[PDB]
Amino acid sequence: GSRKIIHVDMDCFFAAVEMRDNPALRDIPIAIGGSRERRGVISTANYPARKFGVRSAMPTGMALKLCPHLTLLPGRFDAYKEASNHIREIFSRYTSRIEPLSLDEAYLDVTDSVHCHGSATLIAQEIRQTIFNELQLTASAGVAPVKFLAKIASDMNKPNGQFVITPAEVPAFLQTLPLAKIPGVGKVSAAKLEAMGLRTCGDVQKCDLVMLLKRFGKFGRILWERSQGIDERDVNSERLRKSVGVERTMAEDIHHWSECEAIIERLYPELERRLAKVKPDLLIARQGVKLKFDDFQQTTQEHVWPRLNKADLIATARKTWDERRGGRGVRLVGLHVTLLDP
DNA sequence: CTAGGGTCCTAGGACCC
DNA sequence: GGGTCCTAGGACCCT
Ligand SMILES: [Mg+2]
Ligand SMILES: [Mg+2]
Repeated sequence: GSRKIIHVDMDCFFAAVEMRDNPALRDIPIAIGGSRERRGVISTANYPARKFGVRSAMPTGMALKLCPHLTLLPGRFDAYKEASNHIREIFSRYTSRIEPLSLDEAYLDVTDSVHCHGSATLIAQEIRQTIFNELQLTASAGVAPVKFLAKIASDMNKPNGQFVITPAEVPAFLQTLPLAKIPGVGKVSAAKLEAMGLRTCGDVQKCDLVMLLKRFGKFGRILWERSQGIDERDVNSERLRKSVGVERTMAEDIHHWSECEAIIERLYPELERRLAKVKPDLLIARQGVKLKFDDFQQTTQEHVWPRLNKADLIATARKTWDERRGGRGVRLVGLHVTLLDP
């Protein structure tokens, strides 16, 4: 009863699209991200820029210190969405059991496939080749018996490669696997785990489940399971979007309500247009606002509300401004809706 | 020197039974 | 005294 899970993941996705569409960018360091003047971060970078230490989520001023010749690009999201749609259609030639996790990646359950004589290894290779042949972009892939190991595997032979983990290979693989490599174990958790002497799955294997449950709740059960290669999460092709948000960080902090209100007047038409794409009648479950202050504390206030409404978002932002700001400057203003359930 | 798009989990009081 | 809803916050994910 062992499943075959593929995780397909595009290489340097945004940057690879830009180099395909402008070959001049192929061999110089580039990154998609907000400018230093816009107080931006790097969304991603190509390998020439990564060589300097440029990484996703790096503050753009830091990227430019490591890599002074970095070429900064704004991003063409319709181009990325187009490539995303194309690779998802390519996935569908092989199975309907597709769970996209973001624009550039997806799980595939090919357990019941008899493409490529049932070889998940050859299916992954054929998908990667097809993506290259039809989009001129490269992808990497991971093959394993459960989701999380497949996702880990797709990172290990990047770029333009793949890695297969068989059931026989799972124990040796897990023994020295850093906990931080597990999707969902981030910096904070890995630092907590590190401070109690838990660095790898092999370390967690020597732990009591009951202790982990006390110390971490349901996360502790996940940690205990994953550290044993256990991951029964099914590939789910039926997930739906639950929220829509529009937010912007300004280049300078704001200190006046008039400025906040003026920002909202610019955010609102964009929120309306994006909601209308998925809900033409604008009917929603909740709407609300977000402020981020100059000390990086952020607050949200959202409430049951039946239909996108600009004046109520302004009014709510006014309360948040007056009630929770405490005189600090504001670097970000955001609008948000929660979508109706079905 | 710190984005913007999101998902999920937690947790207290409200409300219900 | 248990479920669920309302709400806020925060870790984490992707590029
Ligand atoms: Mg990728
Ligand atoms: Mg990805």
